Amino acid sequence: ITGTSTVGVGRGVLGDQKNINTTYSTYYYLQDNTRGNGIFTYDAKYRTTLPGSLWADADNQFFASYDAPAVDAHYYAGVTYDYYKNVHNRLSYDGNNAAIRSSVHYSQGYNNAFWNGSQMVYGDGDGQTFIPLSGGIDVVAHELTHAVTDYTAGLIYQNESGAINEAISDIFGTLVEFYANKNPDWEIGEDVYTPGISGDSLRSMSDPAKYGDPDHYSKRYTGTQDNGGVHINSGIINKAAYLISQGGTHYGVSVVGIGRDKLGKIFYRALTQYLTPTSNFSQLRAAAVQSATDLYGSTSQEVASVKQAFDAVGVK
Ligand SMILES: [Ca+2]
Ligand SMILES: [Ca+2]
Ligand SMILES: [Ca+2]
Ligand SMILES: [Ca+2]
Ligand SMILES: [Zn+2]
Repeated sequence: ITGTSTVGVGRGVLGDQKNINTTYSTYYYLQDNTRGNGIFTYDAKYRTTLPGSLWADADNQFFASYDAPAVDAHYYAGVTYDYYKNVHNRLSYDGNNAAIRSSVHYSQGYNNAFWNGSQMVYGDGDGQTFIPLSGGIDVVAHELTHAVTDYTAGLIYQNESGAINEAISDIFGTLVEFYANKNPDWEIGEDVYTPGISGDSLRSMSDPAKYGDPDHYSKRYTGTQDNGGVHINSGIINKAAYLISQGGTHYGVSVVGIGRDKLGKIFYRALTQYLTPTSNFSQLRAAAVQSATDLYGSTSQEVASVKQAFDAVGVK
């Protein structure tokens, strides 16, 4: 909407206070004009018709319980935009500052979040498996990264290409979580998953097997559930990414870590310059090796560590 840029204040899902960029025109809207062609947050009002209505508020204060998922979807979309722009010189998900749209309060008891081809969508959870999912910065960045993937490599959402797609979203979700630097970890969704259980998460990148996901290609899922295991086999690539960054010895294979920033550079370049819609795990390894070669040189530690990490997870 046309209006003037304003700054509201509110509380997110976890009770933390934050400022949010809004727009004033009769109401204060969750419309951040400071980033690209805007970040827009919508109320789906417990229904499944999207996007719903652009979030309107009478006083620019967002402290009601109903406001909390909107505050966090809006704010964390901004952090994710800043990560891609400042770290990778990428302007929004399409590279051309496309408007970023999110809807919260999607459906009833909805234990998921997704990119629908055009926008992000967040359930509130059922209060048992999840609380409102936009409370996780890694979740928000995971969702926006699906849009980045779709505009770039275009990885088809099934089997190995789909597990790469998933891992890319978990990798960049985690790197955004580290960028914001509030309780960062290599776990996925811990801030919104299972409020009655402390210390767990939806997935682990450092130890995928803790939540039943494979950490080696010889343990990959080969069935048809979950689009051929896209949220399961992502553990193999997540583990490789974790090893590239942090190092370790895994199934007897030692990996020298090179740190998160170089991980992000290597995987961003692989995603945007080398991967294709049908890339498989072996082709991701080749893309990562080539990306590290471009960035750091064929004889570099970075290239050697990429190879060690993929060896450690059984991907040749
Ligand atoms: Ca208000
Ligand atoms: Ca965390
Ligand atoms: Ca996390
Ligand atoms: Ca929990
Ligand atoms: Zn996903």
